[PDB]
Amino acid sequence: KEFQSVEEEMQSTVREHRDGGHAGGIFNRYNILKIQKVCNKKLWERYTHRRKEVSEENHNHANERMLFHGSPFVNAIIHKGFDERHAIGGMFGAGIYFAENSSKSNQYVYGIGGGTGCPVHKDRSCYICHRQLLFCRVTLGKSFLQFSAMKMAHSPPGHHSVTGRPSVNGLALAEYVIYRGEQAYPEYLITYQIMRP
Ligand SMILES: NC(=O)c1cccc2ncc(-c3ccc(Cl)cc3)nc12
Ligand SMILES: [Zn+2]
Repeated sequence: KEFQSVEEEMQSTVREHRDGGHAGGIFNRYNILKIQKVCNKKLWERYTHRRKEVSEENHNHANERMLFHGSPFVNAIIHKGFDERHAIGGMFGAGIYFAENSSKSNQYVYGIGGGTGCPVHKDRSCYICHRQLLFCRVTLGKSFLQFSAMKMAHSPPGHHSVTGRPSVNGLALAEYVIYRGEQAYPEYLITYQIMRP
């Protein structure tokens, strides 16, 4: 039920991508293989301690959202947490990026722009190799709304995150950026394949 809800979010938020599948592959849906709840007490507490601090700075409201994250480093993330020291060249600078559309995070699973794809077949559209996405609790707090590229090193003054909003000459889909790794928790590890349309 918790997992059916995660599967529903994963499938229903897929969009057709402007790059025609170059980065993440060609698909309309996934084959969801496994959904695992990550239980890392030390990381959870690091997350909730910061969430409380952010809520206190944002009119008693954490502005928490469940968002996707794609990375070749899912294993390190679930053990050590998100780490801004790994994050300036990105559209919103040196942040940790999240999507509300699973297929946008799927474009980052094998690297920026999909890298060279899966390690076995070197295919960004591999229907064989199993992929992993994270479905994360993300504390946005007071989120700075931005439409165009703004290369920042940290959250804007008085803010806790950046929300990249869609615009005609800019973003096709939203994205959410934090500048402190403790503002996200890798709640669910989703193992899946993209499916041939
Ligand atoms: N990861 C996501 O799910 C993700 C979702 C949404 C937008 C992103 N934009 C940039 C990057 C990004 C990935 C790696 C590096 Cl090194 C820098 C930025 N990731 C993104
Ligand atoms: Zn493959």
